[PDB]
Order: sequence, then C-alpha cells, then structure tokens
Amino acid sequence: FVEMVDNLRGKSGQGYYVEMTVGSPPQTLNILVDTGSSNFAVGAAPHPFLHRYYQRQLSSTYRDLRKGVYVPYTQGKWEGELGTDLVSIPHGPNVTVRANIAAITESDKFFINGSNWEGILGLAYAEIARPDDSLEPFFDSLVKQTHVPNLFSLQLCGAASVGGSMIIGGIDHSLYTGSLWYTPIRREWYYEVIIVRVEINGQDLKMDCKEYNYDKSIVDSGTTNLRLPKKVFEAAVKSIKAASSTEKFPDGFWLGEQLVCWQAGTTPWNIFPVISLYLMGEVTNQSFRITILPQQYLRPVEDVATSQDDCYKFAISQSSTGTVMGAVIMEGFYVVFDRARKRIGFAVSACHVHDEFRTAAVEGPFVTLDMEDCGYN
Ligand SMILES: Nc1ncccc1NCc1cc(-c2ccc3cc[nH]c3c2)ccc1OCc1ccccn1
Repeated sequence: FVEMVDNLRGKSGQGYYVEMTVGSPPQTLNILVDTGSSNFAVGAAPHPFLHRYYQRQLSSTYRDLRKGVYVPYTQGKWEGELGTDLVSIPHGPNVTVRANIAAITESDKFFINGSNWEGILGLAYAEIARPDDSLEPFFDSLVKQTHVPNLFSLQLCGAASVGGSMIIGGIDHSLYTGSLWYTPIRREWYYEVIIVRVEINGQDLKMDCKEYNYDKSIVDSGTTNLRLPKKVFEAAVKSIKAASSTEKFPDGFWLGEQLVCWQAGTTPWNIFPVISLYLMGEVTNQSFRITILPQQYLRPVEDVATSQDDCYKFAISQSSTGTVMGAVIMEGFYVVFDRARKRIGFAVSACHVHDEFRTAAVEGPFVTLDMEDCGYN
C-alpha cells in the first residue's frame, strides 16, 4: 500500500483532495475526499475558480444518463447532468471502473476561490445519494466491479499545505501506533456512530447521552470542525471556558465570530483542556475513547490579511444536524471505514500534531451501560 501513502493534499480549512482520472483518454482532476456525502460530482464547465474541469466531449467512454441533479444547501447549490464514464485513481488501486459522474454545470458558493480541487468524491452510502439511492456511489461501483476489498482508510495530517493518505482496499500499519478500536456503523447512510460519553479534561458533561447523538453523530472528512449539538455545545464550551479561566476571551471567539491571537511561539496549549469522546464499542456494555488536543480544535489562521502573528480559530461549533466529527477529530487518528464489517476503527495517527506534554489517544475497554439508549430514533 506504499503507492497510496501521501496521495492526499490540501490547504487548511479547504479539505483534502486526491488525484483522479475520468474519461478516455484520462482527464486528471483533483477531487475533494468527502465521507459525509455520496455523490461523485465534478466541475464540467469553465467556472473562473477552477484549474480544470471535465470535458465530456473529449471522452469516447462517456455515456449520458439524460437526467439532471439539483443539489441545494443553505448558503448555495450545485447542479449537473448525470452520466457514467471510466474512472481511475493514479495513486490508488491499479484498476479502472465505470462510475456515475455528476457533471457540474452551475453552482453557488460550492467551489473555493484559490483552491486546487474541481470535484467531490462522496464516500458515504446510496441512501443519501442525490437525486436518490438508485444512483450507485463510486465506492460501491469500485467494489462491485473489482476485487478491491470493501474498506478504505484515511490519515489526514494537517501539516499552508496539509497532506495525508487515503488507503483504498486496506489498512497500512505504518500510518498508526497502538491498536485500532472499532465502533459500529449504526446505519449505512452517513457514517453514523454513537457517542456514549463526553469528557473535558477528564471531567464528564453528565448529560443524557442521547443529546450527544441528536439527531445524528457522523464521521465527516468534508467538514473542518468538531460540530456538537447546541445543548452539548453550550455545555462543552461552558466547561472548556471554565477549564480555561487562566486567560479571558470574547464570547464571539467561542462562537467562531472572531479569532484569538498570541505572539509567535507563545500559544498556551496547556490552559486548554483535552476533549474525550467515548464511542460505542463492538461489545455489549463496552466502549472506548478518543482524546484530542487543543492543537486539533484551535486551528491556525495565518490566512488573516490584517495581521502577522499566531492567530487561531475555535474549531468547535454548534450544529442543527447532529455531531460531526470533522477534520478536528480525524487529524488525531488513523480512521478505518470498514464497510465489510459495518464499523469504523480509530487508532492514534503516526502523523498527528502534539506537544511534549500531552498526546492524542485511543483507549479501551471501558464499561458503559445503556449505550443503545444514546442513539436517536
Ligand atoms: N461532508 C458534508 N457534510 C455536511 C454537509 C454536506 C457535506 N458534503 C456535501 C457538500 C460539501 C460542500 C463543501 C464545499 C467546500 C468544502 C471545502 C472543504 N469541505 C467542503 C465541503 C458544500 C456543500 C455540500 O452540500 C452539497 C452536496 C450535497 C450532497 C452531495 C454533494 N454535495
């Protein structure tokens, strides 16, 4: 699996992309890796933000499905024309599959100005595919047409340029330390999991655990932040705020409405607490926990044109859509999307960013009762 190591690039807050080829002869595109959606969709027109786009006219293996897709979201949208064509991943398995492609022909606040990707690879399940679950997702097609085993894994490193590895069809042991711990995929739509307990600096929030998963908890490489349900967020921040009394900050900061700054090399990591999420284990009444550092949830914004020092953003935020374990979580861990066994494994990432004092951890087993009551129905 050494061919796939380091096959992911990106810029902070702009996601992780992999090189892909579409059509015959192959057209190289950089494609956002997204475990929180299930469409393979590529820019297919000269939007001014795009370095490159899919030119169906140049492809002998293109086939129109003569159906459109309209994909609205709160701040924007994309739409496109459905088709299929031959797809390959240069630094992935040595195969070529016929996949669905949404050729993107109009969009609003989708593509990022200054980014180096031109499409999105939705790695989640058909249930949430658009326009409906009849549109076979890429990975489903990959597995159905090849002998590539039904799993993939992600090491998102986050260092400006981030990097990482998407290991398709397996697991690379060099990408992590200690052991993998698995949590069940509750339902195959998003990569949905159940959080059974939350601690900040070891002290737990003492919240009905159903609040942690109202109405979903998901693993999502397409989101930057740790997103927590409102009631869990206010509780989490309240405790994070108290753990961090040594120094004071505006309320806007905790709402990601402002950023905070220190002098270069003078950021006080240790005034900020670790965050622990306990996940439902593979066995009745058994859990494990993952622990992240502030280096994960205070993410550096050097991007500031109106400043020149160590400024960071608070990378935890409220959500109406449930818990989202985004890059804030995923950058601590090697993450194994074990589709064959309906489970996600977490291990400590060989590449995560830590100090000499504290470290990202994956620990078990723990005893936690009533773990299925934590799930929202
Ligand atoms: N991963 C994820 N999580 C929550 C909601 C949506 C989602 N993925 C889809 C997505 C991604 C971006 C997005 C744009 C830019 C960047 C940069 C880093 N991450 C993103 C995500 C913008 C909109 C969006 O919704 C439209 C959609 C729906 C279904 C299938 C495909 N698309």
